Amino acid sequence: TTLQEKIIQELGVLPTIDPKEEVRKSIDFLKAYLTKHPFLKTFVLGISGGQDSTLAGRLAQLAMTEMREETGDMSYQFIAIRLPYGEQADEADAQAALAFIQPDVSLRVDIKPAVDAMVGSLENAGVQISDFNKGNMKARQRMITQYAVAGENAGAVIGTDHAAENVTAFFTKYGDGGADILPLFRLNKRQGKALLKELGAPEALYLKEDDKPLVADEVALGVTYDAIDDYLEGKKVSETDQQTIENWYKKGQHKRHLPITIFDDFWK
Amino acid sequence: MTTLQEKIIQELGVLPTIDPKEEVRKSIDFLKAYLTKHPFLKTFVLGISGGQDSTLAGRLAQLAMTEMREETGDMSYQFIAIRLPYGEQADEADAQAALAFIQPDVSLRVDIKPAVDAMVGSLENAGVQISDFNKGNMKARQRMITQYAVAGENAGAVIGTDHAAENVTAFFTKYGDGGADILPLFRLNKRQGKALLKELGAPEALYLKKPLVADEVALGVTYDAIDDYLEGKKVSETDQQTIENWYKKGQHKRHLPITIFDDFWK
Ligand SMILES: NC(=O)c1ccc[n+]([C@@H]2O[C@H](COP(=O)([O-])OP(=O)(O)OC[C@H]3O[C@@H](n4cnc5c(N)ncnc54)[C@H](O)[C@@H]3O)[C@@H](O)[C@H]2O)c1
Ligand SMILES: NC(=O)c1ccc[n+]([C@@H]2O[C@H](COP(=O)([O-])OP(=O)(O)OC[C@H]3O[C@@H](n4cnc5c(N)ncnc54)[C@H](O)[C@@H]3O)[C@@H](O)[C@H]2O)c1
Repeated sequence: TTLQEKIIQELGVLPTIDPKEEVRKSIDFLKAYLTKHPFLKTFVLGISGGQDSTLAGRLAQLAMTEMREETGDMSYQFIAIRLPYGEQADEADAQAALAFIQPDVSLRVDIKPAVDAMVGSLENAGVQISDFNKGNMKARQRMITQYAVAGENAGAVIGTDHAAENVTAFFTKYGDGGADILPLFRLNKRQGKALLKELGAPEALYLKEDDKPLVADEVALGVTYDAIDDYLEGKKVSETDQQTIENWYKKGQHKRHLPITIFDDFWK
Repeated sequence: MTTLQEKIIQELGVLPTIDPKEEVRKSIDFLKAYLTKHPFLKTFVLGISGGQDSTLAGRLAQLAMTEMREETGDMSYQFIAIRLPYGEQADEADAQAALAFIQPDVSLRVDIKPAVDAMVGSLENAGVQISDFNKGNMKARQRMITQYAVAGENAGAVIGTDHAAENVTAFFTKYGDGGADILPLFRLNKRQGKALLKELGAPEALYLKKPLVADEVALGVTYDAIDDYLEGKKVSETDQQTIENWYKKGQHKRHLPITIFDDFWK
């Protein structure tokens, strides 16, 4: 077996899916977890306006709607949290997703006071935080907010990690990677778009002739989501793009595992 | 068929008897071997509170960095210790005695209370009251953010203090003090942690000490019973039930976020 075949097996990506069936697989998986853990009543997720948190939010809300209808228990709710950095941050994209999700609870918590206070307390010790590190600080502060809300409403924190993000470890360790359950895990980027299309999401929520332009995530990675998805579907990509993808994989192995103990061997 | 006690001991890798001198080497060599395999890592980062776990983990990381410098001649290999108090009223005497024994390369002090209080204010601003217990987990996560911020600036890895006696009961905050990069103490119980601290020449005020300890009061079971359990001995039916109940409740803390492919929760 090759590294590509192994990575595909590890992430459980299928070269082709049934988007209608995958939506049911995602929802039934969520519902099955609630039933086995009666102490869990709510689902919490930060809604950023992006494809991932929109799809994971809709699947979470659809799960809770079925739960409270099957069980009659009205405690089953999904809580959406808008987590802007600052008070003049554009939230048009976020509430466009909110209109599609239709969450039972819609909250807004500004993370700028906490992040700025933590940055200041760090500068008080000679630690100046770079621009990119501050981004990781924002993702971890958003992790704290979602877990603070779940810690009050007997909830579980939904995670937006999927296959295309996991190969590249394109997430903040214990930031957006810090969550309780992963409804999107197994799907690549374009497969996530297919599920959003299956759920009747307005086309402006996953998209935005000549070549398609690049998004911020692809500029950082040096490889497009189409190559990443082709790779995870078992298709042959260029030697250059394959090297980029597998380099990100080995680079982010520590994010794909629990904290490293003396018994681990994956890193050697 | 194998007991749950045997599975847990195998899973956590506890030994009924250890060699404290050898176990000191096994942790130091493990930390150095990871740095050697990852030349982009140059520092270790750990919050120092004064307790047994962070003191033993801090000394082991500091010792490993000293050997790293002497073997390679690269002076950038440093251990960074951060005092992470909540406010000013918090007593510093116990954390100070830990730093006197560790003698770190870099000693920082970051107060998490401004960030934590701002988080609470923004949450209460949205109608979310925060209880004292939920606020406790928020402090452990804010401390995690501080440590990873320092590590993100210094090409560092965050040292974790989780051990066997803490993993059975899952007595840590998910992505709080449980969020770390490398666990030098994983396999040791609570008393084995004391034994290594003795081997390392730590003063007895750091690990020796009927009075009530806060951990055992919340856990409903003593550390001596947890350590007897992890050493393969037989414990009372009451204590065995208490421990195994914590183990099943904290299974989600011992695994990555749940995917559709997992079955341990079923
Ligand atoms: N140029 C960019 O666009 C850019 C820059 C920085 C970060 N990001 C994004 O932030 C997120 C994470 O980036 P990040 O990795 O820089 O921050 P991160 O906090 O998620 O990961 C780095 C941390 O993990 C630990 N670590 C690093 N190497 C380790 C190793 N071999 N073993 C064990 N622990 C190790 C360290 O504690 C380090 O601080 C991603 O989504 C990334 O796309 C993007
Ligand atoms: N009386 C006390 O002394 C006391 C009380 C509470 C907490 N604590 C301390 O805080 C530490 C953390 O414990 P905690 O549970 O209160 O906070 P925690 O954040 O570590 O665990 C609770 C969170 O984990 C998630 N979760 C809970 N059950 C889950 C499940 N079955 N599946 C998936 N996710 C689940 C939820 O997001 C929940 O909000 C404790 O170990 C203890 O050290 C002490």
